[PDB]
Amino acid sequence: SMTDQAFVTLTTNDAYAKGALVLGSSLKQHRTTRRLVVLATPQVSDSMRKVLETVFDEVIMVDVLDSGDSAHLTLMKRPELGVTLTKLHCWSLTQYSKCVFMDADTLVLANIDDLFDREELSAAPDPGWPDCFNSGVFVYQPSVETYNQLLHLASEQGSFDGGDQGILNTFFSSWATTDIRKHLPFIYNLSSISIYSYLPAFKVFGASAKVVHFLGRVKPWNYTYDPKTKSVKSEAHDPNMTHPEFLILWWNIFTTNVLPLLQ
Amino acid sequence: SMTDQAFVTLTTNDAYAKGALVLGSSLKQHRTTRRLVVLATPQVSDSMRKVLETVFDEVIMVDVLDSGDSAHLTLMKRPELGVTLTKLHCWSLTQYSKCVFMDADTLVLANIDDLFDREELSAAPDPGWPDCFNSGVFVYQPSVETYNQLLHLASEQGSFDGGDQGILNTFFSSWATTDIRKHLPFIYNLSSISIYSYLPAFKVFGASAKVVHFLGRVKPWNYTYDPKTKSVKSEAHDPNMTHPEFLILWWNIFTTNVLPLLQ
Ligand SMILES: *[C@H]1O[C@H](CO)[C@@H](O[C@H]2O[C@H](CO)[C@@H](O[C@H]3O[C@H](CO)[C@@H](O[C@H]4O[C@H](CO)[C@@H](O)[C@H](O)[C@H]4O)[C@H](O)[C@H]3O)[C@H](O)[C@H]2O)[C@H](O)[C@H]1O
Ligand SMILES: *[C@H]1O[C@H](CO)[C@@H](O[C@H]2O[C@H](CO)[C@@H](O[C@H]3O[C@H](CO)[C@@H](O[C@H]4O[C@H](CO)[C@@H](O)[C@H](O)[C@H]4O)[C@H](O)[C@H]3O)[C@H](O)[C@H]2O)[C@H](O)[C@H]1O
Ligand SMILES: O=c1ccn([C@@H]2O[C@H](COP(=O)(O)OP(=O)(O)O)[C@@H](O)[C@H]2O)c(=O)[nH]1
Ligand SMILES: O=c1ccn([C@@H]2O[C@H](COP(=O)(O)OP(=O)(O)O)[C@@H](O)[C@H]2O)c(=O)[nH]1
Ligand SMILES: [Mn+2]
Ligand SMILES: [Mn+2]
Repeated sequence: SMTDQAFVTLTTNDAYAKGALVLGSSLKQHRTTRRLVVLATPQVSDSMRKVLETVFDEVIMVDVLDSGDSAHLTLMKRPELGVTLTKLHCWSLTQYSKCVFMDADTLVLANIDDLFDREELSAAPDPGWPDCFNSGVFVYQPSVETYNQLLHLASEQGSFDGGDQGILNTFFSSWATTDIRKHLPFIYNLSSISIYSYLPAFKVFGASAKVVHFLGRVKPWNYTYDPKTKSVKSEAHDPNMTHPEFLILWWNIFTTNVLPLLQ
Repeated sequence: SMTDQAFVTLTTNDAYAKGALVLGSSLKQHRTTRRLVVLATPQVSDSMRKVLETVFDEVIMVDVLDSGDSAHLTLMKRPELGVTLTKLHCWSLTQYSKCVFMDADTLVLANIDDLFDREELSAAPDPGWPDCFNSGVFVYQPSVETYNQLLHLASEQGSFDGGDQGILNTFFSSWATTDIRKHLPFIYNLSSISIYSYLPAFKVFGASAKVVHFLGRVKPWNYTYDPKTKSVKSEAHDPNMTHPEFLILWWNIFTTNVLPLLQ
């Protein structure tokens, strides 16, 4: 139990808000004892903000922070991710002593309140460059000092990837080489890249997954789902469908717990 | 150092021998002070063994160890990797107190003799599942005990991937959670996936690469190289041509340093 600790997510629009709602629903499903917070920006509709208030204990309105870094963003073919600097506001939440930030395209599969035993900055490795942590799940300590240091670093130097992950890795640069306890097990941030790349590892380690991360351009809410049979249509060359269990769980939670609040 | 430590590689045939020759040449180029050893099996031709003897300090003939694990191997679409259990013979080399095993599809870009400061088992994370180490570059201590333990585990339980990496990760299972000094920086084993997946990270960290690993089915020696222009032909869908400088370096060393030894 912890009144002064929270899970925190971010949505800048109504599309990612569907993700945030499924994430928050999943944290409730697995009996979290912590608070649930969502950072939301003005593009989130008034009606959607009210729906977010049913799942989250706090809906906190913040300003969009945008890197404007088209060079690095287009490099990744993710031109829309400049607005992920808005994550930095999570450090302003000094009403909490410790928080876990989770991307709105994540989904909880088991209680993960034991993340609160960790200290800032604890994160899992990124499969794309595993000496960087993935910033979709991380344990941090709100601080007006750290907040301002990060804003300043972002303003002066920007981010090596145009989003929050580059700047967070640069700021928390000791991660790869210092304090193995700050390496969250990969099962706390299992990104589908690893769901499909080294299938033997998934086969032996994947059932222990605590959090799945639907990293990449096509998000769960972009699929066509049939609730009668519980199937999605898959583009003839779609990776996420290696182990579609996770996407179907996303859609079952959305269909049962969230969609009826929206339409 | 001089006499009692070694880099060790493996080739079961004359194709991967071209890899071992380029690797060994690269280790000499960057002025290693350690011994160079290659494990070779009977499929390696007599003429190729003689060429290997011009680059390596010793060619050690060993028996092929084959998992026969079609199920796990076909699952990775690498049905030929059952013979990678032959790597386990590296622990039999008790003429050395400490060694670095390197896959025959690796290439050294800088002196990496400081690896001998590390202790068994030190290895870099695997991008496919980064709580596993990649077994293409690892620091180990030869031991008749460890050798026999590994052979026995392979005989009785096999490997989760049908190759050496699964069994090595299973045996050395503390790697992800214990002793951060046994995490080699990813620059000591910079593999394919990561050269093309998270391009911004390569752009800021890739210049520091010490070892490139041509992981995957298409090996450098399977490309068609034109020495006049210094280009390769690529199949229109080849991700590893995003940053082709490593492949061309491989071919430059092959063409300039290895080819004269094959006369
Ligand atoms: C298999 O599927 C995937 C998705 O189509 C493909 O993977 C490629 O595309 C991903 C980008 O969509 C790459 O992931 C890298 O880049 C991401 C950002 O674009 C990283 O995401 C992280 O960083 C952002 C921005 O700073 C943060 O806001 C996020 O919270 C955080 O997750 C990701 O870590 C990084 O690895 C991937 O490398 C590409 O390979 C692949 O092509 C398909 O075959
Ligand atoms: C981009 O190209 C890459 C090629 O690198 C594609 O990657 C896929 O295919 C790889 C295998 O060819 C996958 O790598 C995984 O499996 C390898 C074995 O097949 C692993 O290699 C390691 O294990 C072997 C066997 O035990 C050892 O002998 C080796 O020394 C060791 O390197 C590798 O670690 C593991 O990640 C990759 O994950 C696949 O995604 C990719 O599809 C293209 O898009
Ligand atoms: O237009 C956007 C893009 C991103 N996000 C937030 O930023 C996070 C990181 O982006 P995303 O998960 O798309 O990046 P990926 O993990 O695919 O690299 C999302 O999960 C959301 O919380 C957002 O609110 N609006
Ligand atoms: O037919 C083979 C296949 C593999 N190897 C050896 O085993 C290593 C691992 O195989 P590979 O590098 O092809 O696996 P990858 O790194 O691509 O997954 C090689 O580098 C070689 O040293 C070999 O000698 N003969
Ligand atoms: Mn994400
Ligand atoms: Mn290899």
